[PDB]
Amino acid sequence: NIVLYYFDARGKAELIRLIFAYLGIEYTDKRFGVNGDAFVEFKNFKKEKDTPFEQVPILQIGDLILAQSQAIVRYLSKKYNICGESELNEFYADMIFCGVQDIHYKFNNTAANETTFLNEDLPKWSGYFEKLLKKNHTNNNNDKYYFVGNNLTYADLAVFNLYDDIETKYPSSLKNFPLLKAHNEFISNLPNIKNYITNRK
Amino acid sequence: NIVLYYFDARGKAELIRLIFAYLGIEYTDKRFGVNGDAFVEFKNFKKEKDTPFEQVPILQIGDLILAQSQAIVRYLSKKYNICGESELNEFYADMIFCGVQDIHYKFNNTAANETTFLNEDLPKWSGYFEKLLKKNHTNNNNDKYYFVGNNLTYADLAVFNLYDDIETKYPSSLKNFPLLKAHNEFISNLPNIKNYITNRK
Amino acid sequence: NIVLYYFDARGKAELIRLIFAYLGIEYTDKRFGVNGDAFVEFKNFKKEKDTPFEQVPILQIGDLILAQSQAIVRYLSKKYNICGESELNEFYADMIFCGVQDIHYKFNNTAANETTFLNEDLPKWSGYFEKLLKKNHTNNYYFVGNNLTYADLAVFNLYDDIETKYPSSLKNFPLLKAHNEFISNLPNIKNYITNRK
Amino acid sequence: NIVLYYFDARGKAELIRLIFAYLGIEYTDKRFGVNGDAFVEFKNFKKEKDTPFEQVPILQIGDLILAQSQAIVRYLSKKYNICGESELNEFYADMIFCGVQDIHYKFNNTAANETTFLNEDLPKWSGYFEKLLKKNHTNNYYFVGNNLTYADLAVFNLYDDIETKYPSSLKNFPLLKAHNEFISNLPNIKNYITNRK
Ligand SMILES: N[C@@H](CCC(=O)N[C@@H](CSSC[C@H](NC(=O)CC[C@H](N)C(=O)O)C(=O)NCC(=O)O)C(=O)NCC(=O)O)C(=O)O
Ligand SMILES: N[C@@H](CCC(=O)N[C@@H](CSSC[C@H](NC(=O)CC[C@H](N)C(=O)O)C(=O)NCC(=O)O)C(=O)NCC(=O)O)C(=O)O
Ligand SMILES: N[C@@H](CCC(=O)N[C@@H](CSSC[C@H](NC(=O)CC[C@H](N)C(=O)O)C(=O)NCC(=O)O)C(=O)NCC(=O)O)C(=O)O
Ligand SMILES: N[C@@H](CCC(=O)N[C@@H](CSSC[C@H](NC(=O)CC[C@H](N)C(=O)O)C(=O)NCC(=O)O)C(=O)NCC(=O)O)C(=O)O
Repeated sequence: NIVLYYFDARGKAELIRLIFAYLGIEYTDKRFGVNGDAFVEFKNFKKEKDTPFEQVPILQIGDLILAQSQAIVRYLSKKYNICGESELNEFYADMIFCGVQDIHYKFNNTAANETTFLNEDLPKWSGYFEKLLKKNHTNNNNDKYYFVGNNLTYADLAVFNLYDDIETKYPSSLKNFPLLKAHNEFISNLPNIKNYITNRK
Repeated sequence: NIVLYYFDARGKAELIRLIFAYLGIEYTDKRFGVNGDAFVEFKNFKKEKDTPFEQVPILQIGDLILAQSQAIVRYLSKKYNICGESELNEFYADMIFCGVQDIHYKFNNTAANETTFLNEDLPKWSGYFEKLLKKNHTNNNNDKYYFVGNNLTYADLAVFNLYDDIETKYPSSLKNFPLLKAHNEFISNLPNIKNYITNRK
Repeated sequence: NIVLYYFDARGKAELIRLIFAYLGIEYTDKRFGVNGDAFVEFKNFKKEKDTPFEQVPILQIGDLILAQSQAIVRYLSKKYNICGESELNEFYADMIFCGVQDIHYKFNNTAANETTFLNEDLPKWSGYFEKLLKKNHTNNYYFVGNNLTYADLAVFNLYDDIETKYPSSLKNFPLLKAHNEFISNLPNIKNYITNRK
Repeated sequence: NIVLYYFDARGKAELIRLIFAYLGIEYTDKRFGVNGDAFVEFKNFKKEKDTPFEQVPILQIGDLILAQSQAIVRYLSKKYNICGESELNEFYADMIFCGVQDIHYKFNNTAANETTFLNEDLPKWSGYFEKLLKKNHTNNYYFVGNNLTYADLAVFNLYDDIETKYPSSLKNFPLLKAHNEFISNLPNIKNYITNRK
């Protein structure tokens, strides 16, 4: 019953694919442009499906059409208990995801200006996450890194996906941030996540 | 106990100011640069307050420091019952807010390219909201326009603030969208919102 | 007879108005939305005037329509001898103006009081122009050769634009501040600036 | 002896490589990160070579360092007579290249298969260049005068870049498609293209 529609790219779909992998949820991963014309296939999709904003990702669960990648993430995270276990932890997971969006946007919008990115913004943002993880030190041992409380949240997956994307371009980016480094390794090594990354294009 | 910190601008704070107005919540509206050097005042702020990402808005409630405008909105909307009354309506309010962010971003990032904005993106996005409101037609009379369910949500305020900002620059923007037009008028005329807009710089 | 058409703003028209000031050329400064707005006026403009890209600035000289601010700037500079007096200096003038468009764009899109702009981009680009000025002498203050180029008026416009938002931006850049002062006091530009709104 | 330094990409180097092809000038095409990467190499470059803005492309001729792609393009075009043979044609060539940078930027930042780009910007700008071509004759295919300018090679580069992502972009623009074909078949460019990766 579940179909995720996106272009043939990680981008705005990949966090949702990571959540379904973590959760072991079966779905069809529909990708426009894998073979044919992405724009033609997308245009033909918009004809057949009622989308609210003529954008993807779209997640269809039975007859229910959901749009807006962040809103899908939040909905799924709430339904499947990866959103934090207190009103404050839920807020913190959301705050951290929102910060991931700021720096992921900068990464995505270059990086033609890469020295400023490489020397100023990326280190600075990395330090912000390093400090957030330090604050949660505190639930551990064991091991257990999480951004928020004592259990995985979508904020863990989002920060993983951010630095997974960054490391593809800039391999040494986590050398100066050992907590953030340990976090990324911890997440990448979760059975369902490791499995998914192995299978992935 | 509540202080909102931002620059002397509407921008990323204004939806939070609209929510506190709607809710009748007392707070201090702290604005950097009202008199002095905004950057100096902001730099001095970051020295005195522990911010997660060295950005504003920051909302301080007692000793609790909250960052990330969307996350603050969502937290406040949940605590004060303006987030929708079903798991699906909560998702829809979030989806609509996320769409508002897409078009508000386009508006904010010009609009040096204004004919494409004016003739393509803005009408198209306006039509998306017009259609969402049509879908909710349906809870009414009475009157009651809402995007989501039978009661106000932050999505109503966000869409109001989006078109309030747009109308300042482009007064006739809602002429072809009468539902969206009726919605904006309905929100602007809510006692606490009308009051706030009257008082506003 | 010469008409410059733009919106009511400095923007992509300002350097052209500065060259007209410097050279003491008389022209009509048509600004949309006085008047106003804007808009509408601009949509009427496009129906009346045959622009190549439906953009402004437009510089009309008699019947002749010129578009593209940087092309307009180059054309005026070559005609009125503020483009360098060697092939190499004409290139350096050009190169320098292309550098200006680089940080000017960052300044225009760095909103607002972005720390990275103030602590990384702005200091770095300021260092570039300081270094370029240093290379051509502590004054012989000219970026290129030993007379004014449109590159001087471009760097002046840049830091003037910046300064309005970030006072004391030229503090750690002695040749650059001195260049900025030199240019602002040339009588024609001094006058243009006092009378500008 | 001539070395063009850039990253391993078309980007802001491509039009320069196209002019070198067209004029049959021999040069070394140094691309960072073959090799590789990237990076590192580029940080080493900047320590070794005295660049004015710590950016590439850099074109070195003997000892002489040239930066800023558009300044490099103009300088080559003026030296090798592909910049127009009148003051007005030199301006139109320039104006047209400035128009190219406008939609090229939109194409480069419109990610990806943006509908507004395909239904609004691209058709509109294509209309502009069609109109410009029409104005200069159905071939006399040249944007400016009656010989090749760097403006022809700029419009060729643009639509070539586009075409790789959006096949059939030139369908409703007969002079523009014919111009694109004319240019792609000039022997020097035909050859450059087959051998390009
Ligand atoms: N990280 C990815 C790349 C980024 C990416 O996903 N790019 C997209 C386009 S933007 S993704 C497409 C875009 N969607 C949105 O922008 C959705 C915005 C909303 N706020 C949300 O988060 O859901 C959209 O639908 N726009 C349609 C329109 O505007 O007409 C793509 O098509 N890549 C494939 C390729 O190039 O082959 C990767 O490295 O693989
Ligand atoms: N709509 C507003 C204008 C937009 C605006 O708010 N601009 C801000 C700057 S961006 S707002 C300042 C920015 N914050 C953010 O970008 C927060 C991003 C996060 N994703 C969130 O949503 O909270 C920030 O803190 N950055 C600091 C840094 O980067 O160093 C401003 O300073 N205006 C006042 C003026 O010009 O006088 C208006 O019309 O009045
Ligand atoms: N930085 C300036 C502001 C920038 C500015 O000039 N803003 C313009 C918008 S872009 S200026 C208008 C724009 N032109 C261009 O973008 C010209 C680009 C070309 N490549 C060139 O360089 O000439 C244009 O014609 N648009 C095409 C379209 O609308 O379809 C404006 O209207 N300002 C007043 C206001 O806010 O009301 C300042 O300090 O005031
Ligand atoms: N559209 C192209 C890609 C664009 C491109 O060339 N990308 C570059 C980045 S910008 S090219 C590198 C950039 N130069 C510039 O931005 C030069 C701007 C100047 N105004 C001019 O025009 O010359 C620069 O030097 N940067 C300054 C810094 O890093 O600090 C690159 O490295 N690509 C390969 C890759 O992805 O690895 C394509 O089709 O391949």
